Amino acid sequence: MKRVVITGLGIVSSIGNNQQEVLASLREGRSGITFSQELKDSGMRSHVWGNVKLDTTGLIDRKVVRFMSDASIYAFLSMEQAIADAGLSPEAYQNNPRVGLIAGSGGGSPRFQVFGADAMRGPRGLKAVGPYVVTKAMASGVSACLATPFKIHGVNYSISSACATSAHCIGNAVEQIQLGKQDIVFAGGGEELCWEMACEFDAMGALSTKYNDTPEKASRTYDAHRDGFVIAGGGGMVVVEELEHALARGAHIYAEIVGYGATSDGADMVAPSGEGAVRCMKMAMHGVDTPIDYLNSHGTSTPVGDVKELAAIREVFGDKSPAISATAAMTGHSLGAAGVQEAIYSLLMLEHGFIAPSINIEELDEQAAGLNIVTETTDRELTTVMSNSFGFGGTNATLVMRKLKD
Amino acid sequence: MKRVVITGLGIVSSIGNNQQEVLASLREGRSGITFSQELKDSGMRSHVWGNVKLDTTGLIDRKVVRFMSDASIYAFLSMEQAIADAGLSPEAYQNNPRVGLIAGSGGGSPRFQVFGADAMRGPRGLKAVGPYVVTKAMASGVSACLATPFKIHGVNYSISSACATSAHCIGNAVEQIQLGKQDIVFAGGGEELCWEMACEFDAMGALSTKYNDTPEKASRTYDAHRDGFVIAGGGGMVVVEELEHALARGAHIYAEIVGYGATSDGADMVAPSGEGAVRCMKMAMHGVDTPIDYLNSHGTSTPVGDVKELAAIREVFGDKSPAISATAAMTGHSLGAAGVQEAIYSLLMLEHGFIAPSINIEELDEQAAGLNIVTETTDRELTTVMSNSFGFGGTNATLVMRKLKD
Ligand SMILES: [N+]
Ligand SMILES: [N+]
Ligand SMILES: [N+]
Ligand SMILES: [N+]
Repeated sequence: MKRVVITGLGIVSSIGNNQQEVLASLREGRSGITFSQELKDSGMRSHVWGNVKLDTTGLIDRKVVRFMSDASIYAFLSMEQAIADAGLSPEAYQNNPRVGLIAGSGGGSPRFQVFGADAMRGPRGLKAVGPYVVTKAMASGVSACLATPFKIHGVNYSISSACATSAHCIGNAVEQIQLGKQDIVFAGGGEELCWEMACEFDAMGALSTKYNDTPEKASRTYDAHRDGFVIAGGGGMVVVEELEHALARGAHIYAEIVGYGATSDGADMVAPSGEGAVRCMKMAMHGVDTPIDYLNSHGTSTPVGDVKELAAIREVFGDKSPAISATAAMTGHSLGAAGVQEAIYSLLMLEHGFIAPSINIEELDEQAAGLNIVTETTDRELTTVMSNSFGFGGTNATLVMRKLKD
Repeated sequence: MKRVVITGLGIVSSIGNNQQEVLASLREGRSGITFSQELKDSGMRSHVWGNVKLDTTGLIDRKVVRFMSDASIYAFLSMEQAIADAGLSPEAYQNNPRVGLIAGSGGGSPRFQVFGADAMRGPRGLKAVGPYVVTKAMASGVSACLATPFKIHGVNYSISSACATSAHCIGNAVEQIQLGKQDIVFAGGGEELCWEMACEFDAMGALSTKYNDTPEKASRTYDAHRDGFVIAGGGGMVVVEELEHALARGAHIYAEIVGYGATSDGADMVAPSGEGAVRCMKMAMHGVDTPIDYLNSHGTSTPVGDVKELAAIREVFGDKSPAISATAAMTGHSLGAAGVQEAIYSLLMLEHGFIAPSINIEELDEQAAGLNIVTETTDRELTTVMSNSFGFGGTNATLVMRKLKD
């Protein structure tokens, strides 16, 4: 079938408002986690988050941003970055049936959903709600709010799969190109950061709560003292393009997507079975004649999750396990945006030949023994990288990206 | 070039809790719209809805339903029906990497998102929120809550595209089969019915508000006095299966999915451009050399939307316009669940050889002149049918289904 490559990327995360800032943070093992007064004031036990340090005010046209929630804003900014980074101009991607958009969020916008209900319950009712809540709270807000202003004419929808959301978006974009339906598909997602949504995760005890005094140490994937993930927000977008089309326009190709796995655990609702992850990684590795040099694990810094994935990794690679690092230890877990952001971190590592450190590992978990977990920025000529994304509902996504040629 | 067919269906809608009840309602032109005290008490102007007339209490295992919102409950029930209808035993679809599930909702669960925020702000805080809000509120709730209990091992995620949601789910399922990645994919969706979400639509003036005294006459697609859609809830699921696989096990085949269109308007956020719909239908008709005998329009009973779609239909078919009826006049518009429910209504019309009436047209809109809008149940041997689904954000989906031979 058609070969697919990534020709542009854009990102707004807790560790950088663009790929340059993100690159700098990854190289330095810099944490994007900070103390959140908002989370504390809400009554939560987790008082830390990976927030986007960016004043979005005036960055998007008033008539466009009025329909957007933060997830959409983050994705929109990421898309603007990816478009420029891909070297694409309106005449090329706008009003083009061959150019699509597949991007979503894990929870749409709890903030505006609550805003709507709060306003409605007030004395002004519908007048207080306003006519822009649907597009903001809508589960497809991210795709709707981007496809419209960017004049996308091809595929247009969101894929939702919790923590695997943007990973499946990328995989689905790849499929659209392999099916010969699209030449370019902007894929990714965004996730707002708010107590409205964060309290739901805290309520199930999934968030870190023992390190509120030392925010940068809260997310500690593989550390024996980890106690939950640190919620994060942000966006990411990559330009997925058919190989010949990219070469024809002399695009800059970060890597080719040579593998995409999407499986289901069909077991536990909020806990990984590991079995699903094994099949997912194997599916993404099928046909890949090159070994995985680096693996950006899901590793959100959870007691059971972290180890379950490592067990799956050991089962897939055996004694030939690749270098592993969980960027979440630095960035936190951006839920729906995690897939594309982590795919981007992996692409930056592949592009700049280095492995980002898995920080805050003061005491490696006993179940992370015979594995190569990189805890220090290491320069290395990577060729093939893998990124795993596992969300609630036992949904798994794995992407394998490899350098093209020369 | 794998061929894809529908071998089972399940539905929970305002006009029936199974395909038999729905069949009867369709043939009788029975309205599923009722007065809603809940909507009225919330302060809304629209006091009518297409509610699911069923008490789901006890229909789902306690340990399973605890993670579900109404959208998931409706989809789950629909899936049970679809599995039984397809004659699939547990050992035939469970723990099978070749069996997937793609189902979503338009807004996840505004009710539980609001519940979480409300509980969190109360005297109990996190204790009142509970550990089940995430799976209920997340956008992928429908796929997550079904893939897990049904032991799905293949693809598992939700497609979100507002009112086109479940249509894109079906189309994506078709693609998975065409890609040879799955043999069977359960596709569909669900949508809860609540003021929390409904008030958002009312706040933008999208809902009918002039017929609260006569609920069954509120939804009146193509009527000159239509004033907005009537919100509805419910679920639907279809068993999308590779042709050879279905034939091998002697499954009952409703129809082959011979066309699937998915496009984007790249124009207005809450209004259809018509141009996108034209491309969507044309895309779904590629290679389909049989005429469309019946077209189930999106037709939600909105002033602009109703005629915008009719114009697109005229552009696509010209002087060969098919018989048209908007089932939404009877059922109301179930947002994310509309795609699959309407595909199911179309499949029932195809299976039973009749065209459901487009009711409540007391005065046909002047822009509908020269069209074959069916206003009375008509027995007819249909062979190829088309169903359109358009959502906010300019997202379009079209499905074309055709009866297989003998
Ligand atoms: N992650
Ligand atoms: N990852
Ligand atoms: N509809
Ligand atoms: N439809």
